Amino acid sequence: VGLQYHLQIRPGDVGRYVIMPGDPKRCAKIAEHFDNAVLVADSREYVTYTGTLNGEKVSVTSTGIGGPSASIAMEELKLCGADTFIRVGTCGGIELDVKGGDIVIATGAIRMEGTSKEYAPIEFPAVADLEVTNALVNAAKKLGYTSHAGVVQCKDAFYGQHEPERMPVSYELLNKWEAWKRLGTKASEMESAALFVAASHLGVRCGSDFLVVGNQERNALGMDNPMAHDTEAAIQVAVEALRTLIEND
Amino acid sequence: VGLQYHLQIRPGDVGRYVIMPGDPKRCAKIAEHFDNAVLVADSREYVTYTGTLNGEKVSVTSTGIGGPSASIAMEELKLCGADTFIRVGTCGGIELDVKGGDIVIATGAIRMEGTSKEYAPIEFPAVADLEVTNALVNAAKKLGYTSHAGVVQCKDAFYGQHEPERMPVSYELLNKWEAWKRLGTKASEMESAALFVAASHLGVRCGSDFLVVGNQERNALGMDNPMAHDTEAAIQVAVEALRTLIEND
Amino acid sequence: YSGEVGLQYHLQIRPGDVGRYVIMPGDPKRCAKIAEHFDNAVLVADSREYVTYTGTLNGEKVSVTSTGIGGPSASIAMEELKLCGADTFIRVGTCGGIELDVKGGDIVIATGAIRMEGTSKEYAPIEFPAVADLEVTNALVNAAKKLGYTSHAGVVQCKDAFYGQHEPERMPVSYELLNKWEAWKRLGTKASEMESAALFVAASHLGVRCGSDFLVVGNQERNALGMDNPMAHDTEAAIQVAVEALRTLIENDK
Amino acid sequence: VGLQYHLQIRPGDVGRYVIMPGDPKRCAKIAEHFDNAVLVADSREYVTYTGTLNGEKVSVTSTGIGGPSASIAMEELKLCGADTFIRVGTCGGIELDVKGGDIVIATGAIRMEGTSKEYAPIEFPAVADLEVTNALVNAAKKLGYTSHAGVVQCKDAFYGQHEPERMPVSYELLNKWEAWKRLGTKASEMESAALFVAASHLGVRCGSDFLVVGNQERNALGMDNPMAHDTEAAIQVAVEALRTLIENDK
Amino acid sequence: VGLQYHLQIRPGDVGRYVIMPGDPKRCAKIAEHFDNAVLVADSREYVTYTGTLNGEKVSVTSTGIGGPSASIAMEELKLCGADTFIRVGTCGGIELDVKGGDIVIATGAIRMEGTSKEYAPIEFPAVADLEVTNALVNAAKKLGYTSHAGVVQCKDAFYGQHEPERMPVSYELLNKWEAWKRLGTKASEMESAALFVAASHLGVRCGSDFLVVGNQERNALGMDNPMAHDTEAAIQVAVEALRTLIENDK
Amino acid sequence: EVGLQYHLQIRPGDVGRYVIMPGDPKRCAKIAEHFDNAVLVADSREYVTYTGTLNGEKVSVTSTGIGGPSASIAMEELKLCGADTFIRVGTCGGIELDVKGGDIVIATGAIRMEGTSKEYAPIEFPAVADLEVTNALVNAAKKLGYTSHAGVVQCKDAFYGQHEPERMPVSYELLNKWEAWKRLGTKASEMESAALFVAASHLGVRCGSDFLVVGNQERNALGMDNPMAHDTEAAIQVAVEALRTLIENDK
Ligand SMILES: O=P(O)(O)O[C@H]1O[C@H](CO)[C@@H](O)[C@H]1O
Ligand SMILES: O=P(O)(O)O[C@H]1O[C@H](CO)[C@@H](O)[C@H]1O
Ligand SMILES: O=P(O)(O)O[C@H]1O[C@H](CO)[C@@H](O)[C@H]1O
Ligand SMILES: O=P(O)(O)O[C@H]1O[C@H](CO)[C@@H](O)[C@H]1O
Ligand SMILES: O=P(O)(O)O[C@H]1O[C@H](CO)[C@@H](O)[C@H]1O
Ligand SMILES: O=P(O)(O)O[C@H]1O[C@H](CO)[C@@H](O)[C@H]1O
Ligand SMILES: O=c1cc[nH]c(=O)[nH]1
Ligand SMILES: O=c1cc[nH]c(=O)[nH]1
Ligand SMILES: O=c1cc[nH]c(=O)[nH]1
Ligand SMILES: O=c1cc[nH]c(=O)[nH]1
Ligand SMILES: O=c1cc[nH]c(=O)[nH]1
Ligand SMILES: O=c1cc[nH]c(=O)[nH]1
Repeated sequence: VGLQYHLQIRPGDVGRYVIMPGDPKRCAKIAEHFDNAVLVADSREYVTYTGTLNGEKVSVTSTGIGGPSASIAMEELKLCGADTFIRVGTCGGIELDVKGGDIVIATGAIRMEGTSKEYAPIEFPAVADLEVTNALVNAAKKLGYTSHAGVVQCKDAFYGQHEPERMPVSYELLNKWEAWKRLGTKASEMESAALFVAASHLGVRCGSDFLVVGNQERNALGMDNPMAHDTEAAIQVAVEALRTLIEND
Repeated sequence: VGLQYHLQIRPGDVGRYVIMPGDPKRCAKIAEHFDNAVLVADSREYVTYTGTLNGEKVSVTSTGIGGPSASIAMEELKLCGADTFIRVGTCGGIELDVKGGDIVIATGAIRMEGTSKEYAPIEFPAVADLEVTNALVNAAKKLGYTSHAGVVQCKDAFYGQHEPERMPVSYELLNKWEAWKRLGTKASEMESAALFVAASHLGVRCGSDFLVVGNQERNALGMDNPMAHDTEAAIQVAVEALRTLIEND
Repeated sequence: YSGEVGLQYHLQIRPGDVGRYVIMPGDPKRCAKIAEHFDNAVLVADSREYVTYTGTLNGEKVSVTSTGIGGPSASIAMEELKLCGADTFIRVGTCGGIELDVKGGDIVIATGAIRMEGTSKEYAPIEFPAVADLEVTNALVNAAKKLGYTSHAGVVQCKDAFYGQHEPERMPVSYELLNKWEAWKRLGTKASEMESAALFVAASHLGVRCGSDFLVVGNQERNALGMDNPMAHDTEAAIQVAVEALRTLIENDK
Repeated sequence: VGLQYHLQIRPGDVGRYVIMPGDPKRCAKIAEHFDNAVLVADSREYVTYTGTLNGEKVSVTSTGIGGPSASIAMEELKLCGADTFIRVGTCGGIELDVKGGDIVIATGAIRMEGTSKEYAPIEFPAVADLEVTNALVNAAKKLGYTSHAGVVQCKDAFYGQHEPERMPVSYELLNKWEAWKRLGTKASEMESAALFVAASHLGVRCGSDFLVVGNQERNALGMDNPMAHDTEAAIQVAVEALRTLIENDK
Repeated sequence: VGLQYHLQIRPGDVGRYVIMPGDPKRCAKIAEHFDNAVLVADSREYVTYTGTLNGEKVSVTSTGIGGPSASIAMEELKLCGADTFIRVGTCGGIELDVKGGDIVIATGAIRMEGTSKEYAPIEFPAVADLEVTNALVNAAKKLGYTSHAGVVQCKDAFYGQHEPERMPVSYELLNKWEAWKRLGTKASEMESAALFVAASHLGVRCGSDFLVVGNQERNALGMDNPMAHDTEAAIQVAVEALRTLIENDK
Repeated sequence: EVGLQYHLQIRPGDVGRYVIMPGDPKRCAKIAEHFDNAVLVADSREYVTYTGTLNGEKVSVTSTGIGGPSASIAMEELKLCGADTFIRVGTCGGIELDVKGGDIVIATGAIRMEGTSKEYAPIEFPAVADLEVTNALVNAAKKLGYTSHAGVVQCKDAFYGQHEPERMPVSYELLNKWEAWKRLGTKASEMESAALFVAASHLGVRCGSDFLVVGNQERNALGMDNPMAHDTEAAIQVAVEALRTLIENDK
């Protein structure tokens, strides 16, 4: 294995454990939670920092928006030695109890996107690794953060989530959205389906937690809908979960 | 709510916790693990016994083979007050490490069947309830049984699994089978996809464990292929998991 | 899996246990009732949801084996019966009327089935029609006429989710179920049941003859319009039609 | 109802019973089997002759190749009063027993085409009317022609049937072809799926019989593969079937 | 390569450039635009005329209605040496600016039909050849005809376009129709999707222009809806485009 | 009214009606050098935006990142801010054997083997490039003297599905479809045009695309000379020249 084309990393540049935010600008924020983390690469939408946690090498690499760029990151990180991943992002609540400021931990994801379909037949479930999921749930409890563990909807079109009525395929998006609501779906985001399915194929462990920035369903009902933007809580949960996974390994 | 057409049960007949084997003949065997279990109903392929565990009312109801009959059981049990379900069945191993005699615990299921598609869009994941899954995993470790926690393939055609080459759609079955193998799938069975998706819709908790009867992949490679038919171990794991869920209620 | 040559894993039958002609109800409890129509029938196997009785009709060996609810269990029955020598099958069940002329008490004979289920898709590409054998269908139609029972020969809708038929509005995929239901109504569909699609398609692949008749238990569409909707539960009439059809097929095969 | 745009026919121009060949040039041939048939219209690929059989008004209208043109014919004939249709065409054998010269009677059809999908969800079976099918089977028996009653494969791409290996989607066509063989499919043609499904929606009776022109599967195995082109036999069976259907309606 | 089964043509009978109308009766009208056109064949719904344009051999062959019959025509013409095709038909407008009498030039087509799916995976775009499309656009401008260059919707069920509400799959047809409207679709017809995709596989150039016969969407909104039937303009544009292509190919 | 865009962090007035869109945010500065007095407008997430002028007209360059999901977001937000003419400038892997490293590919349409476009339009709708933009690109390539190939390009969501399909659980599907693309005259493989073309059809804007061929796996499989390329200057020059004539034609 040599220099990776998209991420510009080589074997030895990253740890076995990696946190993956969508926004490259969030990597520095996350790296602050690691020990002696330095920037290893900044290529395209991929910023990578590597430091340590409990003395073990760990990294944080952005994926950009969408399963296409996210799967490229997992593939190249895996080739360089990574085997445990935790996506840390933002999401829009669906379930009425999921409010801005809360944390969502994905147990699985709705594969309404194309990247996963180029990895596995659609019938295969996008499911998060059990160990990573439990580590996240336990971390949130220990830190005292309100959390929701459940399925999250993934999609390829961000504007299909907030303006489905305008789309040529509005009927499809609207019908499926009601379906997600009737299935107990917690929130909506964009990268977990691709990461979970790719992880199943690559044989690595992957989980995800998110900061709920708001809830459109609560808004439509006129219910109080506080907005949030600071991902610190979600980051703290992911880092504590990593410490747990590292020690258990 | 009154008398259920298919199961012939009514509110009060069953507990909130129900174990669900596929074979009606297995209900009596499972009922022996409960305290003072009595036969409640014997309608069609649905045999139901209700007793107590740790003083809480519990039941066991057969689903028959297939998502169609299994979904009916969950629907009617739910209408009568059931809200926590654990399927206990048999399966065929895929992953080479999954041998006859071992126990498999489904974290999710491949929706290669039609029942779940009449409940949810195919993109939705058939995922087991986190609490039930952890209860099963812990029970298996406590009892010292070799277990495998992962995704199981569900299907509608049993003979499509064992005689794919002869089917008109052999090409599709064989292609998908290789796909399941490359996705770390643990074993193959038939009811979890329907039960998991139906559960997501109904708002109830559902999990599954199975006795591995054999492994066709090991057989195809000329490897050891011990056969097993006694589901006592899978049943013990399910009963202990139920006890845990009852305690943590 | 069965540990013995010829022993069928699920049905627990062996070559010699069943005749070439088999009636297939969904409910295992209905087998005894059907067996009474044969001469000297005896139970040969009772495994899982599969109860099998064998006797004779006009001196020819015949059987009745339950399939349980759904294409998954029904396909297993046909596969294992076929391996034991069966080659002519007639499903006898219950169905819910769709066409407004299909009333409770009437008999429906399936000429084909709507493949809105997954079992048939694991046998054949969805484009292939789930169509009943011509000889069996004609035998059923002629038997109902001879016996004087009002019948309707046409397409039946098959499905995997019973509760999707009666509670579609509640389903996450309600939009799909409701839209397709309107399509079935506009295509002259007679009634709704669950096993014929799987049985007809498997039969086409296995090279055996299969047909189906059903007792109409009611009609939801007539009920929705406020039209008289008499309910029914006794499958005796449907059974009589099936047994008479078997007599016809047995004699014609000679 | 007035003048139909594509067929250029109006109520009264056609009978309740119509035979439908694919080739417009085959209409004159079929018309000879009726009594005092006259040319009614010649529009696009649609030629229509109307005459009588047993004193009842009957017609023959070509459909052209494919479900798109055939469905237009059924829709417009239906609007003008037609309610019983029998397609008479040619087909290529699949089943090894189906040889050139033989007649095939479609009990149903494989919907591997797009026209039917714009009428009904793909799960709906393309199934021929019981009465018409029995009439055809009884006619073939009475006339003494070797016939095969079973499912036929329909398709939209003729060259996908004969040159599948060359197609970009060769893998799909070849795989499905093997599936049709393993399902007992009798032969391959192109219009029945569209006509059967449309008939189910329109509430009319439709059936089909064909002249087997050859069998590629027999040719692939080096078996004797007689070639045929005279649709006379298939036509005689369809006309005899129309005759008994007419008598039964009386 | 010998006699083609369906079109009844053989190498040498047609030029490299072919105009393809849907109606066999329109071939004679189009042939008048060529120099010294001769009737080469009249088989089934396929009428073929061959003459010259600027001294170069060119032909006109009807396709009948639908992708199935049109694909057969392209396949057989191609085997006989044709490599540049221009479909000339009629269409119903969708885009509110597309009025009866106007000319529509297809830059691509919506594959809501089955023929193309037997040639290519549905994801592949039905796109017209750039050179042919530019020749058509420039020709329309030169001749002074109002034209619209864009995507056209293809379908297999003509009656699904005008009577969607009645169809068993009305919900699907209606939803998709609204989608086509929100994607700037110019008009609706039936053969371009099949021809464009088949052309991509066969390695030939294909384009299409149509006479707008009316606009149902304008009518639905109560807007002036002038209707037309004379394809003379659409034919002139295609013939002028052929002259351009012929000269540029030199 | 339209305000600050969440993802791109731009507002009405920040960008011109004409925008060039590379996939790599790092390629924006290089493209901007082709404009007059370009200045950085925003740098948010994978979206870097520069705005300057070309022949007096305001023009911009904004990166899309990899994939239709990020690309569609860029088009949506740029459109809201007033952009109506887009030209993607990227890199691609050749398929047709005549498409080799260094050449320029101009997409006339795209294979929708990705999910973003499906959340915009039914799959039957063609992903087709705007006629004016495509012609402008073709004319520019000829004028500048660069070898170019105008045709259909394959779009996908999984980069590693293109380069190691044999490994994938769905290898059978990827491999079969790849042969189909080869038999349909497909020129090259990339990732964002399908989403951009379809979104443009819906939004009512003009979109085209040109790419630098960086390699050709099919040529390599046959042992043919397979030179690698990475300098996008040529593809950029063609896009800028196309923008220039499009601007002139609109005036
Ligand atoms: O904030 P990140 O980590 O990018 O995640 C969320 O943000 C983007 C949508 O704004 C998508 O990536 C979504 O999943
Ligand atoms: O033994 P059970 O519980 O029936 O489970 C397995 O057994 C049957 C297949 O033999 C299917 O039900 C499968 O899921
Ligand atoms: O009464 P049977 O024979 O079971 O048939 C009908 O009854 C069941 C539904 O209640 C399904 O099997 C349906 O097809
Ligand atoms: O000869 P006809 O009646 O046209 O039928 C067959 O002939 C054509 C194919 O050559 C298709 O129409 C096919 O169904
Ligand atoms: O007039 P033509 O060329 O046949 O084209 C149109 O006419 C027919 C529909 O009336 C279809 O072929 C449609 O595409
Ligand atoms: O180099 P860009 O412009 O990103 O384009 C190509 O590069 C990436 C793949 O390496 C994808 O974006 C593909 O479309
Ligand atoms: O609503 C939201 C919020 C964050 N990310 C999303 O994808 N959707
Ligand atoms: O192989 C097997 C064994 C048990 N149950 C199944 O469904 N498959
Ligand atoms: O309504 C009914 C009645 C019997 N069986 C069914 O499947 N549905
Ligand atoms: O092989 C054949 C012969 C006639 N018609 C067809 O469609 N196929
Ligand atoms: O509306 C129309 C007019 C002509 N051709 C069509 O296909 N549709
Ligand atoms: O092979 C390649 C090269 C560049 N971009 C792609 O998407 N694929």
